[PDB]
Amino acid sequence: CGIFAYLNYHVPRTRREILETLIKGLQRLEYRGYDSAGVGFDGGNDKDWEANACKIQLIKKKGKVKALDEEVHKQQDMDLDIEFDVHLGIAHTRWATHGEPSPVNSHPQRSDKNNEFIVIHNGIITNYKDLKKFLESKGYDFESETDTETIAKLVKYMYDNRESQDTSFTTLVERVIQQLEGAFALVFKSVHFPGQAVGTRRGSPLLIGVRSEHKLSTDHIPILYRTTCLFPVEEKAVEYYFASDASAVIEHTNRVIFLEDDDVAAVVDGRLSIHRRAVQTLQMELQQIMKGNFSSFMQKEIFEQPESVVNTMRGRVNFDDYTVNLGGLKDHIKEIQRCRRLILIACGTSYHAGVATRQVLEELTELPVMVELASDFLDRNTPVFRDDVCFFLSQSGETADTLMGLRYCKERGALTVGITNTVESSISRETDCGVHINAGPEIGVASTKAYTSQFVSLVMFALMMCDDRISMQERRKEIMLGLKRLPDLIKEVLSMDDEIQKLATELYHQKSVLIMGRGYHYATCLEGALKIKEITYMHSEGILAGELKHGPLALVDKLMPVIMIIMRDHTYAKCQNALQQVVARQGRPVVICDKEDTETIKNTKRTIKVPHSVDCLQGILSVIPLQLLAFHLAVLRGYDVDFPRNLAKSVTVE
Amino acid sequence: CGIFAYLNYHVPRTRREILETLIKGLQRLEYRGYDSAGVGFDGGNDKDWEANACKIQLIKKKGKVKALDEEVHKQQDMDLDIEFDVHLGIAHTRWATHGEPSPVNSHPQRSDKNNEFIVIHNGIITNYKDLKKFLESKGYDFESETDTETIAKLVKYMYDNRESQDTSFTTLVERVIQQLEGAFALVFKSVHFPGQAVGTRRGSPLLIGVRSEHKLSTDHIPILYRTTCLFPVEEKAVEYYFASDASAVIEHTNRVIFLEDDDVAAVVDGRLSIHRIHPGRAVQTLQMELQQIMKGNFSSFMQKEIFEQPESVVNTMRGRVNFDDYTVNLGGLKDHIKEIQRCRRLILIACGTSYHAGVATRQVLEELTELPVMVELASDFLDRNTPVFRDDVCFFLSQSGETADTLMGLRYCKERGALTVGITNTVESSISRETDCGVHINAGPEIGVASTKAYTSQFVSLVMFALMMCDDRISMQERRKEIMLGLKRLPDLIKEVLSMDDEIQKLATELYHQKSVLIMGRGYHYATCLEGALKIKEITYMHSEGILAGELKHGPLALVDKLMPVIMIIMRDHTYAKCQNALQQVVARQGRPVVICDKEDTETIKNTKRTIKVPHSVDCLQGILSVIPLQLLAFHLAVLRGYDVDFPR
Ligand SMILES: CC(=O)N[C@H]1[C@@H](OP(=O)(O)OP(=O)(O)OC[C@H]2O[C@@H](n3ccc(=O)[nH]c3=O)[C@H](O)[C@@H]2O)O[C@H](CO)[C@@H](O)[C@@H]1O
Ligand SMILES: CC(=O)N[C@H]1[C@@H](OP(=O)(O)OP(=O)(O)OC[C@H]2O[C@@H](n3ccc(=O)[nH]c3=O)[C@H](O)[C@@H]2O)O[C@H](CO)[C@@H](O)[C@@H]1O
Ligand SMILES: O=C[C@H](O)[C@@H](O)[C@H](O)[C@H](O)COP(=O)(O)O
Ligand SMILES: O=C[C@H](O)[C@@H](O)[C@H](O)[C@H](O)COP(=O)(O)O
Ligand SMILES: N[C@@H](CCC(=O)O)C(=O)O
Ligand SMILES: [Mg+2]
Ligand SMILES: [Mg+2]
Repeated sequence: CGIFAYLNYHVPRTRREILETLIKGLQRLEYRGYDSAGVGFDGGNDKDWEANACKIQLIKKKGKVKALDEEVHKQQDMDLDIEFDVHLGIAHTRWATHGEPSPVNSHPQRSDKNNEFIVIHNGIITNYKDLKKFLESKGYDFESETDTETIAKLVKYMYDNRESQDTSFTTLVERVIQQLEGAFALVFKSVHFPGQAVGTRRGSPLLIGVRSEHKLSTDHIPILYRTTCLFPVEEKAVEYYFASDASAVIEHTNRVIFLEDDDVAAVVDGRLSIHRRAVQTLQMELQQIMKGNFSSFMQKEIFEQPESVVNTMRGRVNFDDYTVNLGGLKDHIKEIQRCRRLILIACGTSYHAGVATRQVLEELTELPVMVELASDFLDRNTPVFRDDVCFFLSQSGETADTLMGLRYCKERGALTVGITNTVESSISRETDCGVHINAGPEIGVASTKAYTSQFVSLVMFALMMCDDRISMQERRKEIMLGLKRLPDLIKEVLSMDDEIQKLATELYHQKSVLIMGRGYHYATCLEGALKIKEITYMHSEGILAGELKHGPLALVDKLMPVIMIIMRDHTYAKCQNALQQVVARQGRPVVICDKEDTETIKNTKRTIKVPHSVDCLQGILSVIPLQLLAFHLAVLRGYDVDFPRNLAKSVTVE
Repeated sequence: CGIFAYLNYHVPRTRREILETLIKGLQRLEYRGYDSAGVGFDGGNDKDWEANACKIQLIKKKGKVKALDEEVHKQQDMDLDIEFDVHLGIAHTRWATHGEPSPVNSHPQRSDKNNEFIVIHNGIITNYKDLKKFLESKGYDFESETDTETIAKLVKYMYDNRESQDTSFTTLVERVIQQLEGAFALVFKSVHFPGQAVGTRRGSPLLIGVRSEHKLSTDHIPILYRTTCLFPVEEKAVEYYFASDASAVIEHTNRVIFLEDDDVAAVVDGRLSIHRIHPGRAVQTLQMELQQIMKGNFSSFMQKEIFEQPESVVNTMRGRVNFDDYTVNLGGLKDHIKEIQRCRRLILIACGTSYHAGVATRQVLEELTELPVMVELASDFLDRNTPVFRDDVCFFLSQSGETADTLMGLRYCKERGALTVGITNTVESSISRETDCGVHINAGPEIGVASTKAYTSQFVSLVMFALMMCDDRISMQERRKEIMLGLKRLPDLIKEVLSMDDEIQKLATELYHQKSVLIMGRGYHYATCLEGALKIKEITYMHSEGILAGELKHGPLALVDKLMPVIMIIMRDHTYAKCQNALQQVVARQGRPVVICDKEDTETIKNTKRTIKVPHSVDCLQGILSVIPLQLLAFHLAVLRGYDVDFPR
């Protein structure tokens, strides 16, 4: 899901300029959810804007943001020429994992038929049933099946039972959050508090971006408890930007305030305070969240892996003297080496990054390495000990299951390490240490550069662990020479784009495809099969090549598409046996192999020839063809690679 | 692939009776698969059986034993009524590796056009190229494209170049295997050693059954190097059954000797000795009956081994679970359970369905041992050179006990000093022998192509081990009671699941025309999804895939629409609510799944159209009940589609 709100204070904006900023804010957040959307703003057509704050208008529609943008426009009642000197608009794209993605279930949710209170919510209220029964007994009727509605019906209940005639908007929200359970990131708007916004969170991201041509009073808002607020000094002109993601705010400003749990932020009279701290400068650049010259974000993020790989190693690898220094681990690396086991915990593609680096981690650390799916890790109550080092791989740093695993391991005294791509995420904060893979914002739902950057990051960690072993010095040099050559070799793989598109035209009409690999390329066939599932909707399954003889080989015939990965490492001969078994079953497989593997290239009709690299790095090169293959298969089938069906990016809830 | 030989010594048999025995022996070996078969016996029609030992006849044919049996009873100039007081007949079923299936390539292979030496072989001689060249340079002409023929030619070379006139048959075979490389199970017969048999193995099973109405000289045959042998005491009558599988012996006798690598067993003057280059080979009693390898009233071995799972689960627990005082005792682990309890990690290593048996019990093992439990695919385990340590307990799950990758993982772990434990279903298999200890799951022989009873018997065996590991913990007494009471009720609950066969058949009709099916579960039923999807792959040849329910929203949920068949497993355990979310996620995307749920789950049944309702059991045993409907689904789909469930692919 995604949250965005635009508050202009004495910065005159027409009703058209405000709605465009709300839609433009959702378009930046659409990748977090695109099953429905909605906006909230003041209605009325009075030339005097002050006589319009008492009327709230809601425009919600099922579909992507482009469906809501069309609903906002070509409306016969809303005059888009009214000028608002002060106004508050809220918007929200929704990932509907349950029920229907109808306008009634979209946000903002309202408290009554006159829209006295509207709220946009990211998360789940684990006790909305009790709140619904209670509010229903007090004479409040509901209209939707969402847990968010109990928040709107409750802020009005606190307002309808206020002791004093001038109870601040903050007070009401405080009494609400005290009755809510679970997680939530809320942005309230009420007719009784014109132009005032309240932003609180508890386990859900929420930041406030501020812009103002005038000097700001301070750069470190103090927290209050039941010379204090952030506001322009000499003048009133100021703009605020509530958002659950920094991508929607960077285009307007790079000055944001990262709230924290129970921090109730409020904007009253154009002054921002936080009840119950810093004002940071973001290092993100607008160009990082733009497609540029690519038609989709996924294709850009695939083709920019030569640069993102370099950025992951920038300032961390030194090829002149073959040294590796991860600044985020300097004050912990020595104690990590005294531990006795490594546990890698993640979901989806981030879990595949652990499968892909498990072998080199075992080799260079000589420690047991256990890779776990976070959901299953929690179901089993896996044993964890004080001398365990637990890694948590999360591009977003907010994945619920991975985050719960983190807190599970922390309670048991394990050393927790983060491999994240979001600085102010829950996982990067709550881990004792970690590495920001510095891949850059990932907009495509399917992770591409995050996987390769996680791969490289875990390799760099492995190179630090063995930097004191004489017997492994040459092995480190071999690997670090590969990392030096890796960007150019990735470019060579991307130059085969056309050749991979031709193969896509041979498979797009197929129902299934089996992707087979072993060793360093087990993760490759799992990740390739997952990417094809996600964006092409073909039934692709990754099969460990050594397991074919134990049953799955019965699926192979001349009709079943098969992709095989055969690289020049120590498993080459075993991979040749698997290929021979497939051919014996009349399979006609596409083989991803090494350029110099003349034997495989001679006896196979369709081959994808990637350049040779170090065995523990070849997985980076062998997965990119499957990233591209999934891309071209989706185009041929007429799907949108950026917005696959049935899901969105980052699973921040159950 | 299948070896069988019958040696009657002073037990008169007619040629008809001898041939019927050989054929019946091969009938017990057909289940392994083969492309040809053959028998070797004494030719000639001299009323005196002694003048016929210098003539060996071969009858080999590409096809099935039925065809071979027809060939035997169609030969002219061969009188079947001749009575042999002493005779050695050998038989073979071949799975071709070197050379196409044909009579010349079929076994027994001969040493020359007069059949001075004949041999039957299971395995591959990796250096048959060099051997064939050497023999050809010495004037020996080959006729087949098989590696086996080099063995028959080589034993004659050793005979033609023997130093003394009375060099034993053993000596010749000893000099042959010294020059052989690879894996083999061999049985030799020669006109120069009438009535004598020699058997040897290296990495291939070979055993000898013995029967006699007279007292045998010993039950432990001592070894001899280059009282002393096995034989009836006061009389000569005795029968020997060389075989590569006890299935061909058990109907005649349950007293068998299992050979080991480089043993050379010989029968000379009706007396069995074992030579190498005090230790000896035991004459043990097999707890195996013919009815365990016969279909009976079932139409296939798959159906039999699925529907007899109430009985195999009981056999797995017999003598090991005391429901009177609720204790668990695995005899095979008595002299190791206390050392196992001092180790710090469990590692389960296996392939295929045996691996799923570890996934299915990982959680309860973690719960009751409180130790880390790591479940490894054997092939990947070897590729990574997984770190193993002296205080690791490594388990090796194998129905057959001969799976190469699981066996090589065993030897890898033994090198690292780990304590090794076997969970096997084959006595005297490589994995059971070479592990420090283990448990024979006692499921009975598995004749079907796919693991059915073996999986559920491995499941139960691993649960029993977990119950031993926590038998000293006061805090877990109640949990152990709950589990053991579930093991008590488990056979009847299996019968309850099998009584829903009709409902499973209706589900097979709905999927009859389907090309894919997603099977979704989590927790205790993750393995159920993987195992069910494997059987449907292996038996029905459709693209069934197991998906961890918790991973749906991370990508795979995109496959859900109104056309993709989906089976979901939703039981009443601590993941019930999480499974319900998965169901809502699928339904919301127009998926209409079939649900395997508890018999009493009223909410799920009313909101879902087709539900397979299984009885409720303890959470760590429900995986046995939730997997059987998928076993039956695989069975019925294959039958519907005209496939032979007992035919390997
Ligand atoms: C401020 C910052 O972000 N990084 C600084 C650091 O990068 P540097 O790469 O050294 O530090 P990282 O970005 O990796 O992580 C910053 C801090 O967050 C912690 N952490 C990170 C990820 C995680 O999942 N869990 C976790 O606890 C790290 O332990 C570390 O203490 O030197 C570089 C110099 O050009 C710059 O990038 C920055 O001056
Ligand atoms: C094979 C055998 O004769 N088992 C007898 C044994 O069963 P019991 O249940 O006592 O022991 P098992 O049959 O399971 O195993 C027999 C021996 O082989 C070892 N082993 C087994 C499997 C394995 O994978 N690795 C391994 O090393 C065991 O540690 C044990 O020393 O006593 C029972 C009577 O109480 C008899 O009915 C069984 O016939
Ligand atoms: O292409 C698949 C997606 O990238 C998906 O698998 C994703 O990796 C997880 O749903 C959560 O990943 P993070 O924990 O890294 O956010
Ligand atoms: O239906 C599949 C088979 O049962 C298969 O998966 C089998 O489990 C392994 O190929 C080897 O198993 P064993 O090591 O137990 O013989
Ligand atoms: N390798 C031998 C024997 C194979 C077997 O039956 O196992 C052959 O092909 O004749
Ligand atoms: Mg931190
Ligand atoms: Mg043993």
